Amino acid sequence: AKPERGRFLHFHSVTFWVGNAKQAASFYCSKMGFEPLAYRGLETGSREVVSHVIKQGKIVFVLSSALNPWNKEMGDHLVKHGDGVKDIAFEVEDCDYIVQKARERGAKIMREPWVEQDKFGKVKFAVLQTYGDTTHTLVEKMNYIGQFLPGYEAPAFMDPLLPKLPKCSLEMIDHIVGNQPDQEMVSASEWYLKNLQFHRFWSVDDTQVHTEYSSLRSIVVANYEESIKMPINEPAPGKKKSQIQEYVDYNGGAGVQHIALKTEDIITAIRHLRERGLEFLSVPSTYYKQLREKLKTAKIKVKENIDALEELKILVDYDEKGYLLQIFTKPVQDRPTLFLEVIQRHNHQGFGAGNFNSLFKAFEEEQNLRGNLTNM
Ligand SMILES: [Co+2]
Repeated sequence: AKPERGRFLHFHSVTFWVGNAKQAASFYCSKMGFEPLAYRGLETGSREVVSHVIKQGKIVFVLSSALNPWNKEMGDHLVKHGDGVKDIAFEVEDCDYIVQKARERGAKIMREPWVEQDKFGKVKFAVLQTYGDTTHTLVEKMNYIGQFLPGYEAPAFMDPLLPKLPKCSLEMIDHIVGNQPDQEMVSASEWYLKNLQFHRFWSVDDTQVHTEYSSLRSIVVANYEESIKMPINEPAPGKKKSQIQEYVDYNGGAGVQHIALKTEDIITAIRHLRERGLEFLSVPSTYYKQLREKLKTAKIKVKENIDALEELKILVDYDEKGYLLQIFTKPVQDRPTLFLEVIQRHNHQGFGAGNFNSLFKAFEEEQNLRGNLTNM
């Protein structure tokens, strides 16, 4: 059923709470092909919080830290989670309706709709509490023509190394995954259905995604127009500990496990990301032998050179109409929590259990190296 009013247009931005915003922004710019977009801090009159905002295509990351000793909210979050996603922002139409509807359905409103303004126009915001300590910020632009948002100025520094690095060709945020503790997948996903009038887009249980040792369950929620997709995972039974449970152990609770970034040229993207020193998960040579064999009878034709995919360790999955190319980075911090994915879609707007399985297996290999694939 189509929601009466309101519309979630798309992912607006992801906000990270990190120990060192300056160095985090440098990491994402140099290693992942982002560029400075905006800044707030002591020099712009923001005296409690510093934010470095960076962008690639439509992808916008906000890296924020506390400026003062003993910041309780940001300090606690940092100690509990380490560097990680705090907020997922959605650009919306009719923020007021969305908030009112969410409130009536029982969502916790961390911040009532307020409006900010600069010379480029007005923006209305609201903040809702989702799983764990993660929030959603709703962004409604009211004839706003700025490059980002009110309260942020031009970048503090334009790193002269950046233009000398190869372009990574990342275009937009494709989906964002939230890991939940044991038995909280349903309640976490229902939150979207009930409060935001999302619907169930896809799901897998532990009989569809598992290795010889561990498994998960997942439900993907999506907005009506399906421009926003968010897999919600929980651990599931196995001889050994699910990687979802490893996440929860190290995150101290529910939170965002990965952000997938879409590209229209994944060969170029991964080659350039590797040249910049980004690390990715690995896949055995046998996978590509089996892949070539399977493609002989497939209804689709993969256009990327398989040798290149194999070289770059890109995973392939397909249905009868199209295919998906996906790859995970290693975690972007030392705790095995947050990582990133690069995805290219070819006439395929969903997810594939094939890739979900291979990715799950590729990640479980690293969980084992961390000594956390332990018997249950
Ligand atoms: Co993903």
